[PDB]
Amino acid sequence: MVDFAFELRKAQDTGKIVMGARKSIQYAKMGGAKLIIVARNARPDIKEDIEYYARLSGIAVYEFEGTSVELGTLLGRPHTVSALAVVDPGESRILALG
Repeated sequence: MVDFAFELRKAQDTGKIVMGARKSIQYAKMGGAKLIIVARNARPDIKEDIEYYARLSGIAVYEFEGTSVELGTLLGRPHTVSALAVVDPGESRILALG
């Protein structure tokens, strides 16, 4: 089974990810992400924008079952992260979550 925490870190380290609602929304809008991940407690209008732009392009959206605090911590950051976009999965299996 896909280990979310392991594969997400592996994507971050071997691939290319962009972090935050602004950049996630932008990459969804441009059709440049392969997966968008949103924290459970991402602001409603942010989730709804991400879901919309992703739906326009056929990009998978995955809802992480933890808070923006936990998601930030998983990504090595001492701050919240509400959303991220996987641009290049690297050597990871992260896109299987779609």
